Amino acid sequence: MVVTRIAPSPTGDPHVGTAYIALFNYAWARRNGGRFIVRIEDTDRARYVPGAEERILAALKWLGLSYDEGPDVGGPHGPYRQSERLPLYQKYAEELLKRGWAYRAFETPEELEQIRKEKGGYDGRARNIPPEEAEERARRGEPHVIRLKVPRPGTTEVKDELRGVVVYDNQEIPDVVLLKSDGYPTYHLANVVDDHLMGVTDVIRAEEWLVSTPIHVLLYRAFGWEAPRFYHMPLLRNPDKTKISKRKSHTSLDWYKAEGFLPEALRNYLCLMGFSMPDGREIFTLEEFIQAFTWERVSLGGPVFDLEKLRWMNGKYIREVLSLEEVAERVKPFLREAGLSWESEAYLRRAVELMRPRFDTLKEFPEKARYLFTEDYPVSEKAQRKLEEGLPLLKELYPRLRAQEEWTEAALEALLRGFAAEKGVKLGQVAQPLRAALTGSLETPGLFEILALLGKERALRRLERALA
Ligand SMILES: Nc1ncnc2c1ncn2[C@@H]1O[C@H](COP(=O)(O)OP(=O)(O)OP(=O)(O)O)[C@@H](O)[C@H]1O
Ligand SMILES: N[C@@H](CCC(=O)O)C(=O)O
Ligand SMILES: [Mg+2]
Repeated sequence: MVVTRIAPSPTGDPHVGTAYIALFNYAWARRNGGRFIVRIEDTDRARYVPGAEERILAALKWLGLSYDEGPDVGGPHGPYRQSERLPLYQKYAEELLKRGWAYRAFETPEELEQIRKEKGGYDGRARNIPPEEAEERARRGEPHVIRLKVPRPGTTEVKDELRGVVVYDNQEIPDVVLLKSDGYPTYHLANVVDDHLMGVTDVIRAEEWLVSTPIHVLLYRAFGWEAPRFYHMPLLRNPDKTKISKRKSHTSLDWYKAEGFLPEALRNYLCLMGFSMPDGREIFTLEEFIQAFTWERVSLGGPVFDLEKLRWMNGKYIREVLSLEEVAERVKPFLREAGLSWESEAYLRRAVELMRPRFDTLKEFPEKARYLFTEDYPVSEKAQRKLEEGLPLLKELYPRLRAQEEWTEAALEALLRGFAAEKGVKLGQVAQPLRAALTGSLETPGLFEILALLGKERALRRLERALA
């Protein structure tokens, strides 16, 4: 049975990289009728932010993913937070000492810097301290760390299921710290101990972890454990091919959610980052992704995460995937956040229908259609000048509009058409100023559709205000 996992180290915001990796772990598990678990690697007591773990779990669920074991759902091999299993790492570190696969090192930071400048890294000199002396110094409270005792000289072979076998000269592998001086584990020790105890059979993670694998293979060998299958996914890249980073761009899943990106669209886009459908389709469901999933179609090149492409897909979901009713429901939270209400469901549905071809994110709806839900809408600098330019035309138009009994799109259109001819100007010279007066914008949907949507009286009210 296949068992995959995600092992996020929460820091602040839920990272899009976590969603990307989670997506493929979830797919590989489901495709094989296996299990997908969540382990929180929260031992970094400097980067701990209350609520960060919860935000990650919520984002995974928001994206439509689900997991089988974890901090909140529980499971047969918990605890699922590394902060709750600190004693395990220490006992396993002690086991390595007993096996001769690890040793205590007492160098101060000043000493390590000197050694690094002389040898290019730590040279394992502490391996020459008599074991019994190292234990006594430890018993006496001397500060130290426990390092992996890499076989010197030697070689370590590592197999990545997508890239193949890599033969490392052990001289490329340092005697990495496994247990820190404060008793906390390093990533290498905790990751191997927990993947083993949780029964992980398939490790799928970002390629930046690839070079850490030989260390993990040595640890599995040291404990006498069977190593799982390793799959390293390409890192998400910026247009310039550099690695996407939270310090350089928007990687927060909460930002995407707040910006009005649909979970189904973001999920669909992440699928396209490390995979392509046989037929080439770009729009598909999570179920279809799983059914068609195969490592044979996972590219190893750097996938470019293009925000503009994401917005395009989001827009395609808004007008071609979801129903009008679904969109109207989803824009509600954004309307309320913008301090806007809607007279009725029928009205809202109509507003969404008119704006649907004009917004790519749910957040843009309240921003571009504010004038449809409140009289307190902003008037752009460009719209104001256009209104001013056509004010005299509108003033002469006001009377005709007030007398207009048939307040429909076709009727109003005919009225402006005749008026424009009467004044010797093109229809647009009258339409633009009117649009500005009724919406405070020059970029809106059908002027005539907007003219009649609000009703005659309310429309005249705004024209009056612009003429006041
Ligand atoms: N470009 C990327 N593609 C895929 N996964 C990534 C990428 N960057 C980070 N990750 C993954 O996202 C998670 C969070 O990593 P991290 O908090 O270091 O964010 P970061 O963007 O790498 O920030 P930093 O530049 O400081 O390293 C980790 O699981 C990491 O492997
Ligand atoms: N906690 C590590 C886990 C890496 C792994 O998949 O082994 C990270 O932040 O992704
Ligand atoms: Mg990073």
